[PDB]
Amino acid sequence: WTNTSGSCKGRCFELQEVGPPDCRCDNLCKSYSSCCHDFDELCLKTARGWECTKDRCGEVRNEENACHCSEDCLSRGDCCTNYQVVCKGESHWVDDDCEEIRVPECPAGFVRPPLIIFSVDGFRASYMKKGSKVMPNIEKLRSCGTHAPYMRPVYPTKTFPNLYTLATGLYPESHGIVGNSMYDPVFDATFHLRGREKFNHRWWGGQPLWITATKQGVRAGTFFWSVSIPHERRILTILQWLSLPDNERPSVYAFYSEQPDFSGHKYGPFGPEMTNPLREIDKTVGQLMDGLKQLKLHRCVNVIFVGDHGMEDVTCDRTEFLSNYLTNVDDITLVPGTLGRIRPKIPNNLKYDPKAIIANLTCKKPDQHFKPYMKQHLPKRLHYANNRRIEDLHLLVERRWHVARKPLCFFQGDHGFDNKVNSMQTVFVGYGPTFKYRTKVPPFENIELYNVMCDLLGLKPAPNNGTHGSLNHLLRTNTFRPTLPEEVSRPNYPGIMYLQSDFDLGCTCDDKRLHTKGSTEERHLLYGRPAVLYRTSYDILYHTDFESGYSEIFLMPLWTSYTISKQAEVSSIPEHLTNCVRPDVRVSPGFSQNCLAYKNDKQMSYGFLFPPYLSSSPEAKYDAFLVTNMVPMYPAFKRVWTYFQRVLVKKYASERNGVNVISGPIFDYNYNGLRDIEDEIKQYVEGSSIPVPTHYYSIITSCLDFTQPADKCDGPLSVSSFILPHRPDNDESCNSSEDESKWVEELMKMHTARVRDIEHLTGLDFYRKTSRSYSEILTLKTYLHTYE
Ligand SMILES: *[C@@H]1O[C@H](CO)[C@@H](O[C@@H]2O[C@H](CO)[C@@H](O[C@@H]3O[C@H](CO[C@H]4O[C@H](CO)[C@@H](O)[C@H](O[C@H]5O[C@H](CO)[C@@H](O)[C@H](O)[C@@H]5O[C@H]5O[C@H](CO)[C@@H](O)[C@H](O)[C@@H]5O)[C@@H]4O)[C@@H](O)[C@H](O)[C@@H]3O)[C@H](O)[C@H]2NC(C)=O)[C@H](O)[C@H]1NC(C)=O
Ligand SMILES: CCCCCCCC/C=C/CCCCCCCC(=O)OC[C@@H](O)COP(=O)(O)O
Ligand SMILES: *[C@@H]1O[C@H](CO)[C@@H](O[C@@H]2O[C@H](CO)[C@@H](O)[C@H](O)[C@H]2NC(C)=O)[C@H](O)[C@H]1NC(C)=O
Ligand SMILES: *[C@@H]1O[C@H](CO)[C@@H](O[C@@H]2O[C@H](CO)[C@@H](O)[C@H](O)[C@H]2NC(C)=O)[C@H](O)[C@H]1NC(C)=O
Ligand SMILES: [Ca+2]
Ligand SMILES: [K+]
Ligand code: NA
Ligand SMILES: [Zn+2]
Ligand SMILES: [Zn+2]
Repeated sequence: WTNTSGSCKGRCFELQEVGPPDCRCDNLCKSYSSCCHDFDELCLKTARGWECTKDRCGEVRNEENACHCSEDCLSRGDCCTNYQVVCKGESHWVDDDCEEIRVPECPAGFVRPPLIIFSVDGFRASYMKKGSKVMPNIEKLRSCGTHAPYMRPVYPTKTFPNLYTLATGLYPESHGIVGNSMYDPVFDATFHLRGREKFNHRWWGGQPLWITATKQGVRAGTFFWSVSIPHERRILTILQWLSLPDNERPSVYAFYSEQPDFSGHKYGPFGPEMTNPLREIDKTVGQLMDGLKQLKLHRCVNVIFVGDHGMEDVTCDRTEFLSNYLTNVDDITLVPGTLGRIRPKIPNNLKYDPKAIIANLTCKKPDQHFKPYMKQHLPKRLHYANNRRIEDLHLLVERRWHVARKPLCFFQGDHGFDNKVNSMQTVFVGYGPTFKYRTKVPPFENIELYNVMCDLLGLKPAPNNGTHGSLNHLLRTNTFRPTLPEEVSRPNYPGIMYLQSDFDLGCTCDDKRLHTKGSTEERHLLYGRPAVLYRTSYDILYHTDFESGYSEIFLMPLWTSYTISKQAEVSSIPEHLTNCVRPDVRVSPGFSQNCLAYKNDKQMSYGFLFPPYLSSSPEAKYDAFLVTNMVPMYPAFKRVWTYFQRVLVKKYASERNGVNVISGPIFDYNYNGLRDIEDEIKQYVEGSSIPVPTHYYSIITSCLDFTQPADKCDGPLSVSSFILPHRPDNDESCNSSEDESKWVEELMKMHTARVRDIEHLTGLDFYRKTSRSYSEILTLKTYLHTYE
């Protein structure tokens, strides 16, 4: 119980913690219904609006006004933001020329540049193109500070998961806010964007920026605003807090606007109606900057202007209905719209038949505008599986479409789609002493920002999913010096130690300083050997055409590395070598796979990491058939892999002036995005202990300067990578009955990945020996080739 009888006298938007029975006056009291009786009265004044007029200058201070234009207002810290322009002949901030801020220029008492995070909801990256004609203040921030062309949100591309990701540096599967709405089967409770349950702390994982700041003795302003508090008041409040005594003043502030999201939904992203809300946001930004200038803080504070996600054209006419596919949709609950999550209407309902449901949802219409996935099969780049609040059955919906349960309009826009979709990209601008001046940076992911905000505030970040240092290039100072992880397992270099006669593996090959190092490593291992960051036992193996790190535990390479010149020739597998597998005298029969298992497993076949198709000579091709180059592959997967090995790698070489390729297996049976330990592997080749990868990766590197060959690159690198799911069928690809040239690349693009993703999944550390800085390499590793 809270005693509302109290008063907010001299307490408006106080920063101190106040719990029952005491009544509150902070920006979240209305939301808790615990405001003092005179909160609305004393704290939400509205009299006379938000701007000084000439006729108010040098007025007698009336405490009833929303803001003041009286001569004392500056000391009290509650002038209207335009007071000086209207009353003291100053200029708006926007009208001032841009000037580089080389060091913070802060008033007496300021020890560090405050950080103000200005978040806008549903601000599509492309809105920035509207420029100073529509958004002059924002355009000044963008052009004079540091900007990316866009920032990638997390999936699903909705507000709650993204704002909390910004605050924590975590994927939703880790922070727990996996949707605007979600059901937790252990709580047996439902979280809704609107409603009381969301206020319970049990839902919120990780450690958000305000807690991190607080725990390290840095004071945070509010990161929540009651919907009823108008934007102009949020701005006046932040400015008031910045005018506080040195011993009360916060170091970090957040502003939030629900626009242009609301108008985007109503009118669509390209609607002429979008101009007004964009003008209004820019006006708010100008109030903030005018206010800061008034406080002599405009060259002191760091400002981040940042969106949570974009906005797409979506209308009523583009809705798929599950009732068209399924006989009884009244028995399921669907989280609908721009994504789908399906569970039984009755929790744990035993009659729920997910295999039959998925069957009926799989490639049933030629133009089907969604695709069902068991969550473990979703592209790994989405990182959207390892949480109990994520339903097993998911629908990835096509951009511009909705999925609904059944047919039983006022919107032209929505968002929530796959986070690589162009329309979902959002905005990032940093402006202030700590950011660079007039600098553009490549697009990056919102998970990276928490580390940077910690850097900007002198905080040590809690464990998170950013890669600390990957965004050092945004900053003039306060960069984070990263440190190369130490290798845990050194390799063995096995020489010959066995004779063909030592092997009883069931392999047959109907035909018949070798494997010494130089110069294999300098040709095929361009950026150093991957460091193995876990305890295990493996061998380096050299070959004319490729090098590998062969695991004696998992009985196949952890990685296989090779270079293909632009000029390289593709060759066939000779008829007599079709089924050729050869034992490897370098590796004990006890640490080898046996072809008997393959011969005997009627569902599992095999493939090779280095493709015989790319052998340098008929002689060298024989290396490609070694048992130590072989991996277990379903025939379905082989359709994809052979096309990749025989057509695509060469195509990449030709297009990129040669490529270096590192390929290998990934084991993630528990779908947590991390290297499986032995205990967690659940499938082996029939009758054997050969483990079956859940995915196969390839990392393809070349010279950013394409005029230089990949093997002779003097500068920055270009990288594209994939994590392909290892599945017994191609049900994912609706056109897979056709020739591979019609569907394989489409599948690969969907499963594009960052090198960093592969690192988490393999426990390997790449690019350790290059001519680039460690920070540049971290940037390279977070890169995602999106194909948009
Ligand atoms: C993205 O970055 C994050 C953060 O580093 C990584 O997530 C971490 O993974 C490690 C290794 O698996 C886990 O370590 C285990 O920790 C548990 C105990 O963990 C408890 O205490 C910690 C510290 O206070 C707390 O963070 C944990 O919070 C989890 O559980 C909460 C309560 O249920 C929940 O509110 C919160 O959202 C979070 O849930 C998530 O993680 C759990 C697994 O712990 C998972 O089941 C759930 O679905 C969510 O994904 C928890 O109270 C020990 O018992 C183990 O021995 C081991 O030390 C960390 O717990 C985990 N941290 C967080 C915050 O998620 C990701 O791996 C990384 N992803 C990628 C792809 O790199
Ligand atoms: C480190 C911080 C970076 C993030 C800063 C976050 C500031 C968050 C909050 C500020 C003020 C209080 C309210 C915050 C949540 C507002 C949620 C909401 O208003 O969503 C409305 C709507 O759009 C929801 O649906 P979608 O947009 O369709 O997903
Ligand atoms: C709820 O709030 C009011 C205001 O503080 C409390 O009323 C005061 O109670 C004290 C103690 O009896 C009186 O001496 C004061 O004169 C009261 N203040 C005013 C201005 O009315 C009330 O006690 C609180 N309710 C509780 C404590 O349960
Ligand atoms: C999957 O779709 C089929 C239709 O292709 C549904 O089949 C119907 O099933 C009911 C009883 O289950 C029969 O009376 C109808 O004759 C079937 N329709 C047709 C056109 O054959 C099936 O029910 C669907 N399964 C699920 C789980 O929704
Ligand atoms: Ca795992
Ligand atoms: K077989
Ligand atoms: Na198919
Ligand atoms: Zn939003
Ligand atoms: Zn929205």
